[PDB]
Amino acid sequence: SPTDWVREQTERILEQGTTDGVHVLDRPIVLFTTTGAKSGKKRYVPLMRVEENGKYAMVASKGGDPKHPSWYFNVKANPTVSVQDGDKVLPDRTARELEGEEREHWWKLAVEAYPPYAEYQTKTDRLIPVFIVE
Amino acid sequence: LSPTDWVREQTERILEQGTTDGVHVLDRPIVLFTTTGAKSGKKRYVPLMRVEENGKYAMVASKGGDPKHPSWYFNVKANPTVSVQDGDKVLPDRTARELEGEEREHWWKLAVEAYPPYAEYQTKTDRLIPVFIVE
Repeated sequence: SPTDWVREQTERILEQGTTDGVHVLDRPIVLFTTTGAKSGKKRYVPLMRVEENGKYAMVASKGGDPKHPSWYFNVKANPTVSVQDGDKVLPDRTARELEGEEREHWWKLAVEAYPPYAEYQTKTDRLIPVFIVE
Repeated sequence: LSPTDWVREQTERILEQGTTDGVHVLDRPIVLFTTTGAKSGKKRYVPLMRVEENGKYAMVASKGGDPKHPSWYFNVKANPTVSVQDGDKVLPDRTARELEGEEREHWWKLAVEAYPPYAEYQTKTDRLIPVFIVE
């Protein structure tokens, strides 16, 4: 049926906005994939896009709540993380928690991409962890 | 039981607790919208900026300043049934509705409030960026 003709093109288009077949990503958001340290099962983590020179940053805030995000500890145990950015995939990259100068450099990039990150920081004594991937 | 594996297990346990479907970890400023393939019925997952008011949300169908529609635009019109995941809350099988005139401008204000660069996006194209309400 021509009813299905158009249904079938509608989905066809929805598919072309995926690199895996499930996740449709647009700026200003990217998708990080993290792998359960014990079972190996993939969890998916959408975060603000913070990018430089092909590397990305994972800001480990929880929307101003001072608790760590639920992925923080896992990504530390299992640093292997994949990135989706629109129609591009960087598979099996490595997360690395930043410190000192380098952390600050990427924290300025993060505040440039999502200013209210600095308002998150104002709500806790603890420095908000930032991961570089690669 | 080995301490190593006790560590590897617990952290995963914390991860899994941060989810509501087991796979998606969501924190502000982002929420997740789930859309159903019109023909096949397959689920697709769309992370978008969190724009909320009184339990209702908005999907801003921009593409990062690229004037082409985002690939979920037409499918969300073809199949309006949508679920939203916000942190530890799930609102299943709600209805996406494209906004017009008065109502659209209200939610476009809220969207620019949450993510000001949305306005920069609208500056890059002559077509009005559609905006959906999920209710």
